[PDB]
Amino acid sequence: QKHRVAPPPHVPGHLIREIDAYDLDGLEQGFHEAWKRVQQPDTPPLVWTPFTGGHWIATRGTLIDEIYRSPERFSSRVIWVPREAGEAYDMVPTKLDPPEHTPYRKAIDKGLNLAEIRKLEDQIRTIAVEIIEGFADRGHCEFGSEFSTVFPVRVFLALAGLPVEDATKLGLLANEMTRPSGNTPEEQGRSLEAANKGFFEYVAPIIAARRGGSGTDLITRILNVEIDGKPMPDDRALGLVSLLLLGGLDTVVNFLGFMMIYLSRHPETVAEMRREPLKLQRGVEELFRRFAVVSDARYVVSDMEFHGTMLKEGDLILLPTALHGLDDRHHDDPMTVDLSRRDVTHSTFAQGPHRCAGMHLARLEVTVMLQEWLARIPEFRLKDRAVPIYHSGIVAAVENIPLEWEPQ
Ligand code: HEM
Repeated sequence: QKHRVAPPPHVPGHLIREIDAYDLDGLEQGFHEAWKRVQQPDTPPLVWTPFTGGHWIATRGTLIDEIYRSPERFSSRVIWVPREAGEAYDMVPTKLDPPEHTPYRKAIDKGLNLAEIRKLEDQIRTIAVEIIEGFADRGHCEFGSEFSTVFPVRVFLALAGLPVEDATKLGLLANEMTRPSGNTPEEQGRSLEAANKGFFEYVAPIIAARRGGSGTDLITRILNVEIDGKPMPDDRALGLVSLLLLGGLDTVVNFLGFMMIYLSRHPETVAEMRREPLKLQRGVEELFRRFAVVSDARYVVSDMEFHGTMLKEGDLILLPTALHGLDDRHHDDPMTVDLSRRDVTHSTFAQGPHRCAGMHLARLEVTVMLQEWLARIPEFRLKDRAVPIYHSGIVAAVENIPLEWEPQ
């Protein structure tokens, strides 16, 4: 049964659209496909849904890009739907606007900048090879269980200096953060609250132990960057370390599944990447355009008109990131991966001051992944009549990806 909220007075009937971000109409065909159904040729730039507590949805890439780049009009005070979850959310620096955001982002950047992450290339590659060699000769694997959920998790826990055995409990907290359980705004609010507290509990002893440590992992590197000449307060550290873990695990895992489902159904494009290693390297950004995973929000700072639409202070606008990279007004044949596409403009990493601080790590993990996969498993397909299973929310997920090949 579907929970509806009545539209506020300022939302006119003709902008109402019944869209459930947590269970999209047509989701069984795919996350990307289901979002694309929302973006019809004449659909308004901003539509309002009575589901998930009532919120706007931006339906075109340029509104998405514009909103992300404008913190003074669209604040990060709430970035989750429903509002209750968004209000419970406590991660740093995603909850913050400039200028409070900016020293925390600087601290993160000491650990995650491109020069730093380039150093991690070989560790990443060793992890990739080891996993892949575990099944390359077998001629089949379940990609999700045996690769996508393993690789990025192992990479990050190693980088963060954390025991691999923590993967499960962290994954479950991640799921309740990004796809909270509940069929009502309040239930979802409560699921998020609980997962968030879970992350704070996990993270406090590491913070306590690693302050002034030690200690060369990602966590101690970032934690020990000063904020206005003194140590990071506890409240901020908990949100910051939790966000590192949340971004480090869930996103890449799921990106990988979407990407690999497409590749297994497109041998010609796999073969291009094989024949031309530079097409692969340069084509990774095209994959990020094509397999966005985040759909998150902003808070309308003041009453305003925006793209011909009346907005009220406190309105939430969901930004389905897939609707930028896949916008047919931004890219011709947007559903096709074209490794040679010159314009790959997307918001898979968002825009503005919050543009993904992990983007260099994400790009490197995917490029190493493809290089070592293709080196050992040059050809592959999705099992005959297999049906991947799809989940939507703030971060998209997929499951059940049986690949098959002829061992080389
Ligand atoms: C598939 C890969 C990834 C995607 C699609 C992705 C997406 C995003 C998006 C859309 C944001 C902006 C959220 C907002 O402000 O509304 C973000 C922020 C962030 N991401 Fe990523 N992310 C990915 C991988 C990573 C990784 C591996 C890390 C490493 C820990 C990471 C760390 C962060 C952090 C710390 C922020 C906060 C940035 C800030 O507030 O200044 N992300 N990410």
